[PDB]
Amino acid sequence: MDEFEMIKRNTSEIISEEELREVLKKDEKSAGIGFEPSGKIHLGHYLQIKKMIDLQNAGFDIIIELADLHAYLNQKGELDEIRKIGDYNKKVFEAMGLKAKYVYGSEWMLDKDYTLNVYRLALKTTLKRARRSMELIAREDENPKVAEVIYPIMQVNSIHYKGVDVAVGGMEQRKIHMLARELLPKKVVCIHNPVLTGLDGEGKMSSSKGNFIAVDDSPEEIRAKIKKAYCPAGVVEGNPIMEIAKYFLEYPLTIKRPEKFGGDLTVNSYEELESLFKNKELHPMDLKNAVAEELIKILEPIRKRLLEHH
Amino acid sequence: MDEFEMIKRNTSEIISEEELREVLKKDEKSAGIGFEPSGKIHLGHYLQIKKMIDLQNAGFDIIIELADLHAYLNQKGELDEIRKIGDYNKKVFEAMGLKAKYVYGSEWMLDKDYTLNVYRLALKTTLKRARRSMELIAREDENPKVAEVIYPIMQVNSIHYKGVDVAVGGMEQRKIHMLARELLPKKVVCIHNPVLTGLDGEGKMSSSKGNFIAVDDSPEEIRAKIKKAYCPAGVVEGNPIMEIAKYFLEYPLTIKRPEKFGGDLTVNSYEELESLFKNKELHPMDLKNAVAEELIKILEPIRKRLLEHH
Ligand SMILES: N[C@@H](Cc1ccc(NC(=O)[C@H]2CC/C=C/CCC2)cc1)C(=O)O
Ligand SMILES: N[C@@H](Cc1ccc(NC(=O)[C@H]2CC/C=C/CCC2)cc1)C(=O)O
Repeated sequence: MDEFEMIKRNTSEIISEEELREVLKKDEKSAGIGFEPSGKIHLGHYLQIKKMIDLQNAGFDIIIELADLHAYLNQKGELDEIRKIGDYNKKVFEAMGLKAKYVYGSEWMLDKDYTLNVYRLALKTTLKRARRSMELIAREDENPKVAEVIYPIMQVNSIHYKGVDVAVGGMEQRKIHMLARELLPKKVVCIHNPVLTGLDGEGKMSSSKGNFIAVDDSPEEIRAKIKKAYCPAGVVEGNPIMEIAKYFLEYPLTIKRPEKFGGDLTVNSYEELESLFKNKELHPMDLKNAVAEELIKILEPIRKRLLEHH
Repeated sequence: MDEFEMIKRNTSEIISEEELREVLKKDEKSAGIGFEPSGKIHLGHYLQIKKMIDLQNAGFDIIIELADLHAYLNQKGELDEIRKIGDYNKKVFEAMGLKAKYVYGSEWMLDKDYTLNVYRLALKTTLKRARRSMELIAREDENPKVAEVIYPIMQVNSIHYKGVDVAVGGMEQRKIHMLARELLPKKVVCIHNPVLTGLDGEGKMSSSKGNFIAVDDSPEEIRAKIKKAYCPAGVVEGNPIMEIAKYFLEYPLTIKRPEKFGGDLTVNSYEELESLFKNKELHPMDLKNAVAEELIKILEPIRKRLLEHH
């Protein structure tokens, strides 16, 4: 793999590939991603941080926004409490192996120049357009607030105000990214990561839906969560156990199982694992056993770094 | 009339009368009103400035916001052009006899504290509530912008940020004023003036609908506008000529007409004029003749002050 293929690996879409090839030529190039401070950091965050590490290995200067005002507008609580949670997320991100520039959005979202462009962008953004970009982001509210439509123009304005070359995020951010590419004079290259399925197979993995694996979960907690996880035999779509093996596990992958069930099975790639699973040649119980133990080894250095603080 | 009755004269509603009686007791008390800069100042503006003069005579410190950012959000053009029009409106307001503190909204709408409370108010204002408050204010747009819902929270935030005791405006501002009384810790006393009917009787008098009488219109232009004005005999509702006589003319009012049509008619009050008009005892042509000539005498000092600048 070259540097472009390393960045494209395990992404849902790149907007666009030709524009990304331009950015890779530059000596200096920045990539940014924002997270609303979350009480628990799960594999969804780890997947995005792993992609930010790929960009860092490719010569990108990484910037991480601890989006305190975004979480405040999205009804996550008060600013002072949101900020201390964001400081906890920074420690977890650094424990993941990401050395970057962690900044709070409120450090620039109150500048007069930034605020003035918020009003300019509001003139160019329709209410229907702004609401459509927040369908997969806005916190559930039977009575949507004006803050829901201010949210997307704040994220577009930050991209313009700070001038990153590449913006990274889940597929739920694509409509906001499509709006930034239409309204801003400099088009930002967008890298969109897949949205992990919840452990119960119903919806996406969310910190507020209790269907996630936290990066600092104990080994016994990981084994129990995977044991109860949705993993129908032969079904790869919507299977969170297969997603974990595709996006986090390293290959070759040695699957250990008793001799009475076929003996240990070595798989050199995820495409080989998917083939063994579609035609029921690998049982979900054996898949869950290997995925749980390998994921525990993956997250052990992260949980250890966090346990050392106590 | 006492000071309360002087303020209540020719107003549509006061929210509330008991709260206004509290404010009148204070030595210091401020009243504010905002205008989006308009290329032409008509009787609708004069009606509100006359009410601000009443408050000034009652001991109020008057503040006038040349709402440049409001007009910018409401699609009135660019900021630099909007500001020079606002400076022209200040000259017209001063020519009307109002000596007050004329301030541009952008002088405080970019402060970090003001902007921060805009986001707080956005958390408490629903999109349906904000859109309902802008139905009679927002510029016609088949594709409403996010700026339409930012507009009402900017006006509510200014009331809180600058701390006026009384807010004045037309009846179209009542929903925004109702929102400010719900969300702000200090409830502002709201004085709402009637909305003048257009000269054609279709809709309200607007600077963009060409159904207005400008305060600096020439006498011949005033006579022609009134001659073509909607003024059905016996109909008082929606009659702009009767509105002008009620809100601008002084009484007793001597109506001059030929002897062959009843001779000159002296009316001591508008209620007497309305009685003579409902039962066709005063012809619309004679009403238009007297209203035009008296309105010309009313606006002569204003047009003269403006003509002297040339
Ligand atoms: N909307 C997202 C949250 C989010 C996503 C992105 C942003 N921030 C950004 O887009 C930043 C990122 C770091 C770079 C800063 C310079 C400019 C852009 C803020 C919040 C979600 O739903 O998780
Ligand atoms: N929405 C109105 C325009 C408008 C109305 C009011 C305001 N401003 C105000 O409410 C100001 C007025 C002067 C006092 C300033 C201190 C605080 C309040 C700004 C714009 C319309 O449609 O004409």
